[PDB]
Amino acid sequence: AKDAWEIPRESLRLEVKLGQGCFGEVWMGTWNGTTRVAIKTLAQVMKKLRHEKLVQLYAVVSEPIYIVTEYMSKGCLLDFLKGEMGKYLRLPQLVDMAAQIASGMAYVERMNYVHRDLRAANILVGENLVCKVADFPIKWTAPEAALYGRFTIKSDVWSFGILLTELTTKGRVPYPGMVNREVLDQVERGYRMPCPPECPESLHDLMCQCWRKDPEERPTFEYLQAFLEDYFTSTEPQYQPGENL
Ligand SMILES: */C(=C\C(=O)Nc1ccc2ncnc(Nc3cccc(Br)c3)c2c1)CN(C)C
Repeated sequence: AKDAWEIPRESLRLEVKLGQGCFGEVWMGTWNGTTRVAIKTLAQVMKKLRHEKLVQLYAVVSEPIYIVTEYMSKGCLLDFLKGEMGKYLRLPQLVDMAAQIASGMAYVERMNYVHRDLRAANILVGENLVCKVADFPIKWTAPEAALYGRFTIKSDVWSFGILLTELTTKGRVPYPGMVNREVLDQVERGYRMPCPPECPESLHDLMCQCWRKDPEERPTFEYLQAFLEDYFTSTEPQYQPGENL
């Protein structure tokens, strides 16, 4: 027995793939004739969480199950960072993107939820470089969580630390040249990725706070949000552009 989020699949006109997908595809489409949407083919969580910086549920169906959402016209952030449009992104654009993800996650945090898979592949980009957390392999995963399954908001904070290296390197894979075993052994031994090229020390220190061994010493998303929003006045007021950041 359905709820009010439910729709008939007859209301959905699928168009383009985006797309597959381990558990299933992602399509661009139309809903009720007027409305451009995205449709994940093969949500309970997505019903209860409503925020500006989180991908917005529109509707759901049932086999074949559809999840219908607000459409993000610029695609996933990984691909945006890797692609044509940025080679020209600089630190102020990338820190503001960071601020927005932090804002969505400060919300997740306030609501006592956990994401579990926070990384640039799971951030979606829309018009005006708006970024939204979507879609609630260990290079992004906090040690206590990759090993003992201890997933909390503080393991999300760690992941956000890694997303920050994706931002500053235009979407390069973390721990370059290291296989998941070598990452896991080295991180346990207290290794952390070094300060990326041109990346200010104050931003890399922030990364290091997110990668504290002890989950409870990692900052909150609320602090992250506030630090990143205020960055260019309070932290780096003498920032000058460089070759890449
Ligand atoms: C980039 C992958 C990608 O996800 N493309 C993509 C573009 C636009 C878009 N808009 C809205 N929603 C999604 N995903 C979605 C649909 C339904 C439920 C959820 Br939760 C999320 C969407 C996806 C390719 N790269 C390899 C990651």
